[PDB]
Amino acid sequence: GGTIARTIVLQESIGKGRFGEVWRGKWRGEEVAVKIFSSREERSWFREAEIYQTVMLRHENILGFIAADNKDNGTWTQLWLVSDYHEHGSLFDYLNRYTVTVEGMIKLALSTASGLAHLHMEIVGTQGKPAIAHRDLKSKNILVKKNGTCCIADLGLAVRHDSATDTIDIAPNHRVGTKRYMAPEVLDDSINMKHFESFKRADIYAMGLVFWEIARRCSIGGIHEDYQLPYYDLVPSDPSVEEMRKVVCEQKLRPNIPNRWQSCEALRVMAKIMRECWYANGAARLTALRIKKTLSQLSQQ
Repeated sequence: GGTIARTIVLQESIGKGRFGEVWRGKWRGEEVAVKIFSSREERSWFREAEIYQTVMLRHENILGFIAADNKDNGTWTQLWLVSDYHEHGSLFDYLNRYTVTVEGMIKLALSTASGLAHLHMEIVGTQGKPAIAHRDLKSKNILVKKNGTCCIADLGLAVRHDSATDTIDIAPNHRVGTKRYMAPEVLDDSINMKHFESFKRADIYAMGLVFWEIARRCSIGGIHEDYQLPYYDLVPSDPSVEEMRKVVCEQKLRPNIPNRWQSCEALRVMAKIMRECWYANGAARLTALRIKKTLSQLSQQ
């Protein structure tokens, strides 16, 4: 018989995924995360297995994929995705629980930007890696490791690019992703979905929102902001595309940058990155590589 799912024992329910159910399992005595899909969710499971098996994808700031497998319990078939387990869970959970130091904030932001720069970068060669855009970047889709660094997860909605032809591996549907984090051009449907660079630029807007969530939690002299999602002050908890479009596209609002962020160099650098991710024109936004470079210089200094 098989040698992956057969040997894993589910221990604790972690929660529901966009598709499937997430569990903490034990494999060869180690904790692993297991996402289980039903037979009717095969397309979602297969596509996420396909993205995670991309050549040369592995990176310290991308969730470590172990295997895809099937498990027949005697009544129905389960479709499994097994990955590394991170006890802290999501960056969203971590930021709700804790405040971070200046060093802590920089570690979280630089590791997120390093993972995004790796996802976005094409690596040439026989064992080359295509450029990939996430399409659903948010604090609930980033995990925090024991060492206080992040890894990007939930790659199931990603798209991959073939650079020689400037084509995308799937026929992308409009407005996939979490509405709160959708870029202005995604919200108003002006995005050119035949242009792969458009998807990278939309991910940068969302990373800007995540950086704002982290910076609120940076405590200096015991001073910090409470945890909030971006746009908590302007839209309902589960907002519609129309609610988001009216705020982001028509009123042209972005999350507020508190005055106290001007009194600290690390917070000034973070606030400037946010503004340069939030431009309505995707072509004016910073690239993930440029952000990684700015933050590497900040972690050093």
